[PDB]
Parts: sequence; structure tokens; C-alpha cells
Amino acid sequence: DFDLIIRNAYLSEKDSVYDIGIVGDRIIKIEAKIEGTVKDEIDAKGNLVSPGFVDAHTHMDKSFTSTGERLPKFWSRPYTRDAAIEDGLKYYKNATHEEIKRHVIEHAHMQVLHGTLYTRTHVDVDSVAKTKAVEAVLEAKEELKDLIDIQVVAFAQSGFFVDLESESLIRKSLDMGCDLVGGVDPATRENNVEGSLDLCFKLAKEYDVDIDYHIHDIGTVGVYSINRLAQKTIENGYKGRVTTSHAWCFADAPSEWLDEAIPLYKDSGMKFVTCFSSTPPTMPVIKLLEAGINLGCASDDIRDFWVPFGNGDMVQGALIETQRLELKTNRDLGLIWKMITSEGARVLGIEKNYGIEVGKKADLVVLNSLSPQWAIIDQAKRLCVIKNGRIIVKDEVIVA
Amino acid sequence: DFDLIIRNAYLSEKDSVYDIGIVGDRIIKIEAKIEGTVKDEIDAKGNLVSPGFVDAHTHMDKSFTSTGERLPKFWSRPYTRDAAIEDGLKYYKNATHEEIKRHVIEHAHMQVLHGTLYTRTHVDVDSVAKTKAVEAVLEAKEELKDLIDIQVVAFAQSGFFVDLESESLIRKSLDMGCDLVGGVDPATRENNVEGSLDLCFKLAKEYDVDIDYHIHDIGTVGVYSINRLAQKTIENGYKGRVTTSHAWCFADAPSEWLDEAIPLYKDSGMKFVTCFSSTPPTMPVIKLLEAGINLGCASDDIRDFWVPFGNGDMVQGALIETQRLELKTNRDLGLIWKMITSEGARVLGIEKNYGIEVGKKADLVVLNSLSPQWAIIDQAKRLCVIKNGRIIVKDEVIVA
Ligand SMILES: [Cl-]
Ligand SMILES: [Cl-]
Ligand SMILES: [Zn+2]
Ligand SMILES: [Zn+2]
Repeated sequence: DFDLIIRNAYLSEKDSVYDIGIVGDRIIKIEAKIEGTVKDEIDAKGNLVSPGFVDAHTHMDKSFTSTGERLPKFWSRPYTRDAAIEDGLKYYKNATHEEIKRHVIEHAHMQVLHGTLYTRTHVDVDSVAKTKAVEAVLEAKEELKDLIDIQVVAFAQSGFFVDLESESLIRKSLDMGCDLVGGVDPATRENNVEGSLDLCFKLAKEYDVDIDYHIHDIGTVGVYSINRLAQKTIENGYKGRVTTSHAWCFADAPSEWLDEAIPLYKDSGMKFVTCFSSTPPTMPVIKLLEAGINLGCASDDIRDFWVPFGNGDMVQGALIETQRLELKTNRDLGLIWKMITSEGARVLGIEKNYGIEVGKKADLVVLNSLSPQWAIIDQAKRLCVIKNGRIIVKDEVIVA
Repeated sequence: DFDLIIRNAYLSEKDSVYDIGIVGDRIIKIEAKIEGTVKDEIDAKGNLVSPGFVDAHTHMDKSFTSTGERLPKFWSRPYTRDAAIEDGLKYYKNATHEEIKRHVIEHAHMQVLHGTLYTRTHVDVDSVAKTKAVEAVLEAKEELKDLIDIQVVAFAQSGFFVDLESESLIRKSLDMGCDLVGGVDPATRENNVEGSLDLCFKLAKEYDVDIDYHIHDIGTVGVYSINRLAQKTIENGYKGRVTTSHAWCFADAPSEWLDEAIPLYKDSGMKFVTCFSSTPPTMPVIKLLEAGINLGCASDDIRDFWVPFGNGDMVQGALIETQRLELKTNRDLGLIWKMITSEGARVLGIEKNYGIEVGKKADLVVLNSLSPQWAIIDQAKRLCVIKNGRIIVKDEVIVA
């Protein structure tokens, strides 16, 4: 019979309560009542059971570097991208393989305590970090495979045309086994939009990897950089293989620029990720989703020299998004929930095995709340977390 | 001898770790090490101990009315003030004294679990509620005297010049013992700014009570309404006795209007409350505080037909404000912390007995975090809550 049954699980997509039967790492049966009994059971008690949350953009390598003292380190100054880059170069100067590795494990545990079972982390690759951070992350990734699936982005944080050693280092990193490649700000960092982008596509083709680009530039220069990225996506036959992270520019650029760009994004299969530690309040999130653009959600940095905040909790991030974007209706909170779940899945390219349906992966979160909406509102802690059909978290403890 | 000693308490205002000695409801000794006998002790273990949080604007009477189903009630339609007023009139048509009372105690317990020991609630007074809600709240207030101090605003939710029965009903309500009086939107609700305000000042003088006004109107009409309120504050000799809640208008009105109004606000001793369930993202919070304007913070409604959110947790609210306003520096998170503490106290008029100083009330919160900043960031649960020198909360349960 079953390896695991979840009793009395409210499923949002079906709007009813079901027993869930699991064998190995797969969901086999979803029924109003499953008969009769097996060794491992979890009673969800009428509360929501959800697939694992998806944190589509993190920086596990540099997380928790702000911790250590009474006040967060690094935060006696305001945030600016270039200064945050410089703090990274100091930090990476003499950080050891093991300090990074432990940060990554710490990060993952926190995430998984909150029911995130899938994440895509960017890792700094530049002339100071070299491939040291890539090494530590790949190593930790391997150790964490029973807790959390990780996609790794070889991330040229300093700029391909600013730090001229980046190209060969990204090349090593991808050969070490990073799963995607990405740059930062073609325009205001690189000062070369065509060049930075072409180089990124070249590297992606050499190693047959997907792309995740950090585009922070605000306004029309940001929309323009994404437009170029999207057009080159088509030219290079990379439809559906490119993610644009942040895209804060959609918030202040004229709405017309977005209206005109949307068919291009749909035609290029452009994917986006908005991080709840920075989503602009006038970000047209709802509009993007209603237009059928694939928009995921994410923590971004956690407790470092870019972002002091962070608990790796996508349910807390959903609440933050509702506040940033002033959402209140059940429909809208419902859309945000999709963003931390199935939209993130699609961004990650795992949609086929993702969801609470027969045949899907037994990667689940049993919550202490009645519905997506109530979970966002009441912020109750996770009751149970299940990965590969095995219970890995039970009542605030990693039991794996 | 002490009735209570808190060991190893990090105090933000002193930036060091101290023992806190308490007798009855008072702090009597603060010292690096307190030798002496003692009945009860709490070890804060190097973590931050803070005074009780101040939730300067709530609506305890209608709270939790959204609860009951799988999805929040009322949230199949978006929010507009007038529609919310209409849901209240339906709700209040059939609500019983006991229902309201229970909502108020639930609300208070929740607040207190999170270390709020002081709150100002508004209570709907209009031709449907009549004084029923005032009755339930005053009764509950009495029962809750050992957990939380409550100020009650007789609040003319429907408008003095719209619901004509409001004036006599507010009179009764103040005679029943409400501590302040308040209206809503002189301009777009009442359609009479001079009249609505003069009437309010009239009722305040008859019963010698302070004023708390809901001003939601956006833009210049909002600034104008507050300017008239502030000028009439001076004319009526009510300096320091008037609070403006919300003032969303400061966010979209031209910055010049605020610049010119600031001396008037200082001159009138105008107090403000921003609620974290609605603070506009471009609200000039930092600017107000730097100018020495007294700005408190608050939950506003909790789980009702105005706001579906709510946990009565001012530490969670502080995180939300950092996100709404995009704050990250230690200095700014510090200012937000003042807003949920000492600024709220000053809005309430209790600043003299408020704080962790010798002679002050023994109303305290022992946290599981190192500092104001880390508390906002890590959102750790409260370790211990102390009111009137007695432990009322210990490990997520009310032990009073
Ligand atoms: Cl170019
Ligand atoms: Cl008028
Ligand atoms: Zn990033
Ligand atoms: Zn209000």
C-alpha cells in the first residue's frame, strides 16, 4: 500500500478536502477518503496542503553576511548597486570555501523550514570570487539534494565589460556545472547593451544553458534593455529559455512602453521574477499576470550587503507583496499565491512535475491555515514539509 | 527585594545590557548587575527588552468579522470607503452586544500576545450601531484592564452632515465615557469642511476630550482639510489635543504643500498616525520625523470589511512599513521602531510614564532578537510580556 498518506488536506485548485496517497517520491491517489491505513500519516486537519513554494531568485553564496553583531552589518549607509558590488569584492576577498558553504546550508534550511522546496540561486563570478563561491555552492547543493532542488546561475556580478576576467570565469563555472548564465545591467553597468547581451547568448549556447539576467535599470533604459534581450532571445532560438529578474523599470517607464513590449515578451516566451524585497509599489504585477506573462516571486538576497531583510519565507513574502502593491481582494491574493507556487515552477521549467495532482512529485507543504488567502493573512507557521515523499520538516524542526 | 527582575536585558536607548528591577507596577532599578532577593525572574539572555508597543489606531468593535469561511468574507470586491461604510451598516444591523464584546477581547488578546500593551480604538457611532458598539467596547475595556490600556474614540463613521443622528449619539457616547471624539473626511464624505470640523470641536469642548480625525482624502483636498483642522486646533486652544489619522494626502499632494504646512502643524502640536495596512509607499514618513512631527503607527482594521489583513503585531507592522517605504538602513529601521513605541506613546499622551527608565511603568516586552533592527528583520516571536509589573504572556500563551 502507501508509503505516506496526508489526511484531510484542503486543496485550493480543487476547492475541497481530500486524502493524499503517496508512494516513493510520487503522488498516486487523491480521494475524498482513502482506505484504510499505513504507517506514516499526517493529518492536515482541514487546512491547506500546497505544493512546495518556489523562491525563484536568491543569492545563497553571500547570505547571512550581515549577521554577527547587535546591529546588521553594512547598514550604516544607503543602498546603491555599485557600493553593494564593492562590499562583495571586499567580502569575497578573504572568505573561505567553508564560510560560504555554511551560509548556503543555513539559507537552505531556513527556506525549507518555511516550505520552499525549489530555488534558483545566483552566485558571484568575478575576478575576486573567481570560482570559489561556485565551488562552495555546487558542493552544498549536492549535500542538500534530499531537502531542496537548486538551480545555479553563474552570475557575472561585476559586468563582462567592466571586469574583463569574467568571460573565462563564467566559462569555467558553467563547465563546473552551473545550470544557467546571467549578467547585470547591459546599459548602466556594462555600458554596452548589444555587446553584453551577445556575449551572454554566446556563452549560453556553448554550454546549452538557460539565461537569467539581472535588469535593475529604471525607466525606459530598463525597458529598452529587456526589449533587446527579448529580441535576441528570438534571434538566437532561445524562446522560453530566458528569465529577466527584477525589471523594476516596468514600474516607472510609461505604461505605453509596456503595452507595446508585451507581444514581444509573449512571442519570445520571456519569463520574469519579481523579488519581494524590492518589487516597486507601482509594479504592474496584476497586469502582467492578466496578460499571461509568466511572473515568479522571490526573496532575493537575505541578510547581506544588498538586503538586510530576509527569512526565506515565501508566505511572508506574499504578504509583503500584497502590501507593496496594495492588494486586498481574494482574487488578487490568489494571484500572489500562484506566483509563489505554479508561476515560479514555470520560471524554473518544472511545471510538468509540479502541483498536487496524481502523477506529480510528492513535494508538499501542509499549512496551519484554511486557504491561500488565510495563509497570507494569518502568517501561521508550517505544520509539515514533505520532499520526495519523505517528511523533512515537522513542527519547526528539520527531521530529515 | 524586588517583585520581579529581568536579567540580561539589552536596552536600545542605552545601547547596553542591564538587569531590570521591578516592584508593583513600577521600574525602580536599572543596573548592570542587581544583587538582592527576588520573587520572580526572567532571563532575557542578552536580547532586546522593550517597552510595550503602541497600536495607535484600531477598530476593535468590527474586528474579525471577515472570519468564518474558507475565504475571507467581503473580499470578492475591492475596497472603496463608501462601500465599506455600507457593509458596516449591514453588519451592525444584526450584531449583538456579546458578539462585539467577544471580537474586542479576541483582538486584545492577539495584540497582547505580540507585546502591544496600549491601543486607541475607534468605535462606530451612527444611526444603526447607535451606542451599542460603544457599550460592548467599554464593558470589554473594563475586563481587559490587567492586559492592555485602551483609549476609545467615539467615531462618527458615517458623517455628521450625512447621518443626522450622529451628533446626539456621539454626545451619549462621550457621556458613556469614550475618551476622544472623531469624524471622517470633512470634504468628500461630509461635503462641509468648516461645519464638520466646528461641530467636532464643539463636542470635544462640551466633554473636555481630545480629538482623533480620519482624514483619508487624497491630494490637496486632504492637505487642505488637515490645514483647516490644524488652524481650528489653535483657534479653539486645543494645541496638542488633536490627532490626524492616515493623512494619505501627504503622499500625493505637492511636496510644497507639506513644506508650507509643517510649521502650522508644529505650532498646533498636531499629531499623526499612519497605519501599516495603508501607509502610502511615497508617504514622507522619514521627512515628518526629521522635522520633529509626532508620527505614530497602527494596525487599523483587523480582518473585516475594510481590511482583510491583520495580526495585531506591531513588529510585523514595522517590517511591512520598511517594505512599503523601501527602508533598509539601521537608522531608518530605528526610526520605525520609535514609531511603534515612543512616538505612539506621545500620540496617546502617555510619554511621561512610558519607557524603560527608573520610575516608569513596568509594562515591558522581552524579545527573542538582539535589537530593534534584528527584531524587525527576523520577526521572532515574543518571549515574555509584562504589564503592571506582572507576567501576562509567556511562550505564546496568555498566563494572566
Ligand atoms: Cl549598445
Ligand atoms: Cl467648507
Ligand atoms: Zn539578485
Ligand atoms: Zn481607521
